[PDB]
Amino acid sequence: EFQRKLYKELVKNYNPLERPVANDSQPLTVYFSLSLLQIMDVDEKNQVLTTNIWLQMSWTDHYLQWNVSEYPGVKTVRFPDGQIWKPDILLYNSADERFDATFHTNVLVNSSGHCQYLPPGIFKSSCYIDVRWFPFDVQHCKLKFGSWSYGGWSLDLQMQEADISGYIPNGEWDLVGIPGKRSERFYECCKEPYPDVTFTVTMRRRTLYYGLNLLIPCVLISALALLVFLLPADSGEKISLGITVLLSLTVFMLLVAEIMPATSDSVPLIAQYFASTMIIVGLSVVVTVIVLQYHHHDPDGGKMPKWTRVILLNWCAWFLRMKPDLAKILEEVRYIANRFRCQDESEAVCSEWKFAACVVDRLCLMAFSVFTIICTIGILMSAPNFVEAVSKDF
Amino acid sequence: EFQRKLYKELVKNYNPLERPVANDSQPLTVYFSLSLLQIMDVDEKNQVLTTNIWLQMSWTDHYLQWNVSEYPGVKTVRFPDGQIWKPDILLYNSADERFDATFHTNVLVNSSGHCQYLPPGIFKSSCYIDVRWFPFDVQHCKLKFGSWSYGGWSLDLQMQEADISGYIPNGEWDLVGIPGKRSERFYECCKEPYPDVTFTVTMRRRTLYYGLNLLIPCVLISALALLVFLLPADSGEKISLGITVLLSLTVFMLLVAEIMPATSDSVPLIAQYFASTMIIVGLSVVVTVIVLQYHHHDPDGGKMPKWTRVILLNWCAWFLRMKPDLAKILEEVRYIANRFRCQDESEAVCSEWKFAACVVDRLCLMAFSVFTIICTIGILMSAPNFVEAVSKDF
Amino acid sequence: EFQRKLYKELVKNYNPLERPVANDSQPLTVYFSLSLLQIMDVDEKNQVLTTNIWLQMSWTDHYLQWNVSEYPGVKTVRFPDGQIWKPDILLYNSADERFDATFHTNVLVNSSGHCQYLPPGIFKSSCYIDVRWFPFDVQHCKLKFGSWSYGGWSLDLQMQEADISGYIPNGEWDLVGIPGKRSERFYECCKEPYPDVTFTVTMRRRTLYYGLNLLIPCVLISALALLVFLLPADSGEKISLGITVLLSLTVFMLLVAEIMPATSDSVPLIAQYFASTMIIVGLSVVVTVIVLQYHHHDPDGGKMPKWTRVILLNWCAWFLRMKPDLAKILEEVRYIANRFRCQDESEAVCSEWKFAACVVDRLCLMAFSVFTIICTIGILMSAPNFVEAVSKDF
Amino acid sequence: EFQRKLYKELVKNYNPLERPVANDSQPLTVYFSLSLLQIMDVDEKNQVLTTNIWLQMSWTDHYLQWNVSEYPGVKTVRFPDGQIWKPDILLYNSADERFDATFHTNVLVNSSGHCQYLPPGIFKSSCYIDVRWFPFDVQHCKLKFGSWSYGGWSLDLQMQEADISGYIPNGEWDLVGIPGKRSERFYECCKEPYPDVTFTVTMRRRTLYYGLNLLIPCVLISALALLVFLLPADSGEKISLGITVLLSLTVFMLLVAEIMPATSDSVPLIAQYFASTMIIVGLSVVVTVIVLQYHHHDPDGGKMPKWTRVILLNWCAWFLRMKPDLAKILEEVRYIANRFRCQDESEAVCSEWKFAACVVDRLCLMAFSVFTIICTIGILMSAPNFVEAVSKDF
Amino acid sequence: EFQRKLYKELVKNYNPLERPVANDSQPLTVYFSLSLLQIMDVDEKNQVLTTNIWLQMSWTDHYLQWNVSEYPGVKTVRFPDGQIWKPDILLYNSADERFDATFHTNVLVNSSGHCQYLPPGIFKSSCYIDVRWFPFDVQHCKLKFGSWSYGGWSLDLQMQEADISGYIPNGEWDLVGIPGKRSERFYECCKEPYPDVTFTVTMRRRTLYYGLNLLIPCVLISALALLVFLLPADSGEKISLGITVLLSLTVFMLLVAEIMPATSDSVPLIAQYFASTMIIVGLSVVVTVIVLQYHHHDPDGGKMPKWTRVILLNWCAWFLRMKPDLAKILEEVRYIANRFRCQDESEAVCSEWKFAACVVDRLCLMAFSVFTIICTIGILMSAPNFVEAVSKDF
Ligand SMILES: NS(=O)(=O)c1ccc2c(c1)[C@H]1C=CC[C@H]1[C@@H](c1ccc(Br)cc1)N2
Ligand SMILES: [Ca+2]
Ligand SMILES: [Ca+2]
Repeated sequence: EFQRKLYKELVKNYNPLERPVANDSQPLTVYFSLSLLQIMDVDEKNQVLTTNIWLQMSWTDHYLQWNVSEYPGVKTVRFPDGQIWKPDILLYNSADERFDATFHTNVLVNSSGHCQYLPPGIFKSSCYIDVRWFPFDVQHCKLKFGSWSYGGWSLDLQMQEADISGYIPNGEWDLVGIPGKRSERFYECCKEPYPDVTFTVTMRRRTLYYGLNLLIPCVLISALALLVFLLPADSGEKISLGITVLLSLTVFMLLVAEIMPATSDSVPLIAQYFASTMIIVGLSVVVTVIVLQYHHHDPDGGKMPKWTRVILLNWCAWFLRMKPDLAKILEEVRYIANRFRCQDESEAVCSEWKFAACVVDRLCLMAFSVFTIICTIGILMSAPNFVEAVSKDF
Repeated sequence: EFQRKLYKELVKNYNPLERPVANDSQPLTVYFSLSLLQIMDVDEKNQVLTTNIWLQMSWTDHYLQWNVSEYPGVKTVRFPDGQIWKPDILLYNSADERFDATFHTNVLVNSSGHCQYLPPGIFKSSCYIDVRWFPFDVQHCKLKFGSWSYGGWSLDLQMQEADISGYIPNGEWDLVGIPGKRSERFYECCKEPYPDVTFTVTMRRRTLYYGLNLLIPCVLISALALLVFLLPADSGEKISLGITVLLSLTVFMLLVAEIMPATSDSVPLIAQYFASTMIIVGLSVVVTVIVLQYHHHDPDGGKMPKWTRVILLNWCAWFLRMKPDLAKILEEVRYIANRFRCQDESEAVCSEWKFAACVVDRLCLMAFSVFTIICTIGILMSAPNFVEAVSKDF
Repeated sequence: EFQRKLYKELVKNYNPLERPVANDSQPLTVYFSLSLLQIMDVDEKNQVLTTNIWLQMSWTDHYLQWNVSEYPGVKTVRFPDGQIWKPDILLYNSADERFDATFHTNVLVNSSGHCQYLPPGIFKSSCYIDVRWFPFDVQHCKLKFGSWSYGGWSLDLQMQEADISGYIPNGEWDLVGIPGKRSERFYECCKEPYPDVTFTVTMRRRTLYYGLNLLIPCVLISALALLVFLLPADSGEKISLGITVLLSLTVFMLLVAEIMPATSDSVPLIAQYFASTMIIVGLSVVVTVIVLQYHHHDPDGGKMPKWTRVILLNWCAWFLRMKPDLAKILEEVRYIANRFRCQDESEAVCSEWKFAACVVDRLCLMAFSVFTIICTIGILMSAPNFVEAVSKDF
Repeated sequence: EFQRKLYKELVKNYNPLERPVANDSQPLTVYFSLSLLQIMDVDEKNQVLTTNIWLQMSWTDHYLQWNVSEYPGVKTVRFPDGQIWKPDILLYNSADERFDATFHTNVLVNSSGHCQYLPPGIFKSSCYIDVRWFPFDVQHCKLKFGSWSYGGWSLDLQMQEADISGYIPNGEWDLVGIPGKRSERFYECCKEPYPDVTFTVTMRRRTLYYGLNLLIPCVLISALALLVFLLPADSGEKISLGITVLLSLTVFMLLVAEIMPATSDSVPLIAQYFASTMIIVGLSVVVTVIVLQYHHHDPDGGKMPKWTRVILLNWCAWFLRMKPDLAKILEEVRYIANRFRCQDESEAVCSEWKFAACVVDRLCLMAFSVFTIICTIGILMSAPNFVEAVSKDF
Repeated sequence: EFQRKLYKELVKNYNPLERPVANDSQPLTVYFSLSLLQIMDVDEKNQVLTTNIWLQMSWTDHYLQWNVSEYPGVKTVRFPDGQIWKPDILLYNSADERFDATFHTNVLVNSSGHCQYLPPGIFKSSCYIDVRWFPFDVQHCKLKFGSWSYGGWSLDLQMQEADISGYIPNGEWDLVGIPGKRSERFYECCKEPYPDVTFTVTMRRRTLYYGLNLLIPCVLISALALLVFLLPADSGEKISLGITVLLSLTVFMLLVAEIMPATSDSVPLIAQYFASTMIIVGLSVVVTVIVLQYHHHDPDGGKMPKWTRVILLNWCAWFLRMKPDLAKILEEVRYIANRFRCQDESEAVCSEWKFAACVVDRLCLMAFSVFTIICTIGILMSAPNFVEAVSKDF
């Protein structure tokens, strides 16, 4: 009875094109906020943030007022899209192919004319994703909202603190906060200023998954490259191991290229770490070729230089704690014995070249072990958020 | 005749904006339920559940009533979207880019004013997918439904048990149940409580496919890594086999990373199993380098330590059940025979180092076989649903 | 003139909400059929069938009738969506994100009131895809159509044989038939039965492409694994070949996993075939390790057991048709000659162990060749449609 | 003034449901054509053609006529969708999920009632893509247009030559032509014929990119397989090279499978070329195993058959232009010299087996070089468009 | 009060179909411009540019004028889509499946009748992407805008300089400029000219990411191929290293094929660079086979040709700075000594062939190092933008 009479009365002469102010010279105050339900996806490669959000817009409609004593039991009415005036607030940095992603719900109006409007949506927003410290990164994504066609002389947009009480945590991103800021900017289109409300989502990447799939495996595979310096040269498998480990490390290189955006702003931390590991494994292969040159050195070729025999066989080795008929028969027997003596001298020269290969192999093991530790620790601990990451995620 | 007259009469003054209650102070009772037709997809990486569902909403429209004696043969009428008042029930945790995925069908009304509305849809809902026990996991996905703009003072939302009579089984997921719960929550937006109806789909993953593509292949490939400890050192192929098996096991590592969500909540069971298998294969390569160091040990270098010759060549070996002219001619002939004697001593020292490599190789085979069995069985049987999985799926 | 007058007359008091029957107590007869133009896609992994179809719905509108003598030259009229009553027939097992995929075209009405309505669409339907016999599989996909809101008391849905006269063959699927069945089911929603018309598309997979990309390559690569048993042990490349062939066969394993649905209903035929080939190649590697143990057997170690020397060197080999100063000088010369004699005995023992490796290698070649043929032929010919496939596709 | 009066007058009693003919018995003539702007994509795997096209439809509206002298300055008017009668022309073989992809623009009408309507769109059409001669293929894709609900008794559809003056060339496809054909077909739905206009896009694939990424790399990698026949057997790397080259050639095999449709109509040219190259590389590995059997042949085993020593060591080799105390001391010295003589005989038998391996290796190099050239040239030049391709693209 | 009266007055007799000119014979002037907010994506493979743009259209509506003194405080009004006449300006080279991607916002009108309309959108436009100099490329993408149905006699389209003041830089593309050009073209459809406004986005690719993921890794891996010429032949690992490096370089080849469009207009710079590196690595493998032929040369076979012993062992080597009872006993002892002498001659011939392999190996190292440097530097510096790229990006 009374609900049916109130709806009929309220729409008499109501024009949804009219900004509902009693005084046309005064701007209308609109309070804007949001509730963050969930961070659905962070697309680093496309530089897009997907969120599940409830916008909250409240204002006063001067015309949608009634005396509740004359309509007993009718405290609120509801209006769908296009039947009541609404603010045209949009996300400026929308990345959605439709631009506007809001699902239009009802406007709730109470007897004094206060209007609530809480449309939900899955919002896709353009966000600069800084991968300088990936995977120990903190991202600051901005959601910029404003009335598209109403400047500050017509619509006084005010801000209210974002709601996070219903937020559902993402397994990958720790929410730090969503502070808001209300600004008033001039655009070359228009002489009137246009206020906006910008919410910045400060989120922190949880690093367990990337430690498991990116960091740890690289550490262990680099460790196996160091085994080349232990494999005896006579196994004939030194090169196989080294080059095979290097060719497997490109799998992680190509993995990183697929996830990171193709930007030139900085070299990502993970890229530095992987590039430095692969360069150390590449240099180990170079060193292995030199070690094989000494082990297979032709005895009848050159002679161990003086500097080789002192630097390696003396200094480095110490430091490493390594350390008539009867006359014819005589002529033939003496030839056979001298041939053996000559072979003994040649094999003693070969043994000296093989010792040099072992020493260089032993010196390189230690040197390359030190380079790996320093590079690994130095690169990883340069990240401002590394200590916090290991504390919370491991 | 009568159908045409009833439709004309029913819409006289009908306002689709009006909640159809006789008494405006009383809330309207709405019964909500669903029929689950099919679980279409579970996206673990995006944390989304796709379902084919028929929502069921029933209420009473006070105005859509008629005397069937005055309209003989007209027991029901039908109204499309926007011509009859409807409840604005939505899925709160929708992940669909349009948010609302319901296909709007007719409302069926009978002569006493009871309204049925059974809109179908393909629903995408945000679901926390716990991969702690993957692939022996049980997921609990929630579908939360509620009126968006009508609080409990206007719309009394009641629940009815979900229908599963037309459910078509998914080859990958066994449906355990879909219990519902009716709650009444307060939101900071509004002083009025808002009831919701939450259906939790309890589903169990069928594990045959993952046993075939993930578990079994890992077991067999780990088994082939143990063959290194049987390959004679003189084949010159020990390292090739080991490192090749390790480099193939990253294929499964990268396979798992592609399917699992990048979350830091827990280390998945499958990750533990694969990480522990690869670490055992990596340690086997380390042990192989030590075995090759003993087999290729230079006889003129150090001497088998005392502890090496007792621990290995005695204890472990037992346990493993392994076990003037004529004078010149004399001088030259004696040199040739002593050179042979010296070679015999050196090769007997080399044979002793080769036996040590064999023993260490034999001890490591047994030890690594035991580590594989224990790790494999221990990790797999820690899953609460492992026994049930093998009973039903294998 | 007359076309303009007929349209004006026909819509006078026409209500598109009214089921167009003269007698409101009688159900309306609707004839339903379809024309299958093309099978666009079969998504085995998502279990979805995409088709290009023209629905055909015909009924009688009691009100859309006229005397053609009073409107000379006007034999038919046309009405778009929402201006004429239409049946609300939907595909029940739609997999489309919009659910309803029909493109709404005109309804054609002739002077006696017979209405034709032939809306086209690209339909996505949920279909159980049985991969038990893949790639020699026959699929039966169901298209279930019915009025959503009109039960059998209001709408008498009848079936007509599907049209295939304009069907364009798919290169991958041979159409067997599209029989239809008209049923009448009860639903817990409603006390009234709801008739449906189900068209089952029986399609047969053409197997040339999969024979070329899956079967043939597996056969040939398995054949190359058998070459290990021919490679002399002294080449030092037996393990490289075997393990390399095994590591390449996982490419096909991972290929199959990507195309097949992750279901636990059955082990696909192709999975059996590939799993059995890889297991045979894996066992060949195991056998190769045993062959290398005999070839590299230390002569001073154990002695060929009695059972080894009879089973292999005798039986299997036959079957395989394999088959004072002068005294000191004497003491030194005799030592040199006895050392040679001892070496000859040791190398004759080594030659006997190498012959055993060759025999075991020759016995294993034949045995593994037989296992490959039996497994390959036995698995492939277990498929009920294998004979037909080779007849028609190869 | 006059524009405002003309629009008001023109819509008085205008019914957009009415086919705008003065005489209702006569069909309306509609001229149909298109402008091809760009070939956007050819999806061979999904068998879909995407084009950017401007449809052109012109007819006469009997009612939209005016005297320009009474409306000075008003030569044309414009009407949007749904306000003026339009032809319902659709693409029959649309592959778009929405079916109709036309963006509805204005209809332009001039004072004599001639109507122009030029709606643009991105059209996706089902096209049989014949991959028999890929990548030297010429495709003929059909765009079939017709009125959906107006047969030839109501709508006389006529054709006009397609416009290509604004066509932008695709880097991958050379446009040969777009001839049109106007037909009149009967459908089982309807006793009336329905005319259609079919435009066939004849396009030719430009082959530089595929020559660079598919053909050339296969040629060079096959060439490297022939190097096995030059590698000395004593390098111990013959098998590594051959099997490694074969395992890399599956990369191109799997590349081709990903781009080609999974059809059984024919074996694509590129598949023949790659399959024949891999089979030649596979046979080279088989031949390498036989060459290693001769090189490692045990001297104490069988004896070079008579046919082996003539066919290879004589004929093929020529063609290839290859080519008391003192008595005891005597007994021991004579044993040492006879042992050397026996070793010399055995190594001379081994040298003869090694020469056979070299000859077979040299004969196989030439034979396999000839098979590669013949197969490569023979397969590639069987394509009717190969000569034109190399002329225009290389 | 006054806002409500103005809206009611303004729509009295307003026809949105009417071009709002006072004089129907005169064309309406429309000013068109845009603001470029962000370059979202450049799809080289699909040849599509995605941008976030605000179109700016301004004109004068003769009818939407009022005296502000009679409506105090009402300086502007707003109208949504379909209520006010608007220009139908579209992007001609749209690649969006919907064609028109504009999100329709309000039109702002002030008291003198000046209309502003600034609709935003995510625009996808077809763009020829020239990959001749990739990754040192500069792209010129065109955005062509024009009224679809209003020719130059009705709509006088004028241009204004594009706004870039709010442009947000892309990490991958440096914006050079967005100049505009206003043209007037004739189309075969129509005798009237149709003006357009074309904005050309000149953008430059930032090359740090591609230098890191494409160029640098290729340089280093090619460098490791040169190590083969240092590995002693007796290591038995020369072929493994070379062929393994070649088989890894196809990873980058296949990477490039995936990103580049499949066009035949030119061979991309990156393709030249990678193809030339792989050909040099392939030739190194060929040279390695020749080096192994000399190292393993049978001493009893042919004799080092005269030209081989001078060109290599003399010239190249210098340049490279390489450098009764007693009678029987005599007969047997002399046989043993002559056999040793003969072996010494054979091994001295073998040492001469091994020296030739070393020299050829040393000459090839230098030659191949020079080819790598020349090819690398020559190809990279042929790009007109290479110098600028290294200056700004590295
Ligand atoms: N995708 S691409 O950048 O155009 C590209 C990159 C590298 C590359 C090609 C294409 C092919 C085109 C010509 C050589 C051929 C290939 C190759 C294969 C084997 C050997 Br041995 C040598 C060279 N090298
Ligand atoms: Ca799943
Ligand atoms: Ca193509």
